[PDB]
Amino acid sequence: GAELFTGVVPILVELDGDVNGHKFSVSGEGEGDATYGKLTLKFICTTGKLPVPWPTLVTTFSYGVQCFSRYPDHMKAHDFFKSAMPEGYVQERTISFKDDGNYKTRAEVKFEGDTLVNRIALKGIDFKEAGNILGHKLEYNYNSHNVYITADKQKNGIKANFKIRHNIADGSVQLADHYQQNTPIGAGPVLLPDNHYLSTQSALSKDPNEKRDHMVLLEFVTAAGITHGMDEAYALEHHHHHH
Ligand SMILES: [Ca+2]
Ligand SMILES: [Ca+2]
Ligand SMILES: [Ca+2]
Ligand SMILES: [Ca+2]
Ligand SMILES: [Ca+2]
Ligand SMILES: [Cu+2]
Repeated sequence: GAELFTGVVPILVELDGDVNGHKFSVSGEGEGDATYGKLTLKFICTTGKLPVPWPTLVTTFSYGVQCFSRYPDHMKAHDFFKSAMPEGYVQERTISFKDDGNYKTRAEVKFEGDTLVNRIALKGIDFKEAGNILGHKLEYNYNSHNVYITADKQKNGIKANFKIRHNIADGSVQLADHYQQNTPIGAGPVLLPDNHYLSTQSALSKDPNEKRDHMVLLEFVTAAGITHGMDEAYALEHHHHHH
């Protein structure tokens, strides 16, 4: 499945959401370049004004297509996400906003022809109408995060739990605790990984010529946490080691 990702792959993202009865839809288009761990995506709220802050949806849309992560060669044996392709994987999360509501997301990530599709349903409940989310108190920016991946042998898939921190307008932070589970759609074999993490950097921007409510996302994702043999083979002073 890795061979499906050596070039630039078109991406489509479709989301329907209901957060405290505020219904919305988003369509995204992008390009994924796993050779460089690189994603470029543009999301448009097709229903009008998005009723939650754009940053709160980044992981759902993208930490949404982790098949575009760069797994270094020495780690490619641990790449569940590409191994599940083209048939795809289910990705489910609960995202719990501290002192506020939660999103539950269910997505299917798979190829449709040459295009990698992420189809999502999102349900949000227990939000405070004047809290950081429904009150639009989150800054339009995004921090770097590590996503630790573990095998879920029972389900022939993977799991992850990680904390996203969203900068708030008053200078504080809104924690969004993520629990994630992924399971393969195909009946074919998949790679079950050793423990490792995805180091993810995300930059949000806008096209000044776009009048609709939208977000541009530029993201780089690299698998890490397992040290290549090179360091000991060549005595390279940059890894953790002892004398
Ligand atoms: Ca392009
Ligand atoms: Ca092992
Ligand atoms: Ca040394
Ligand atoms: Ca070293
Ligand atoms: Ca040590
Ligand atoms: Cu670590």
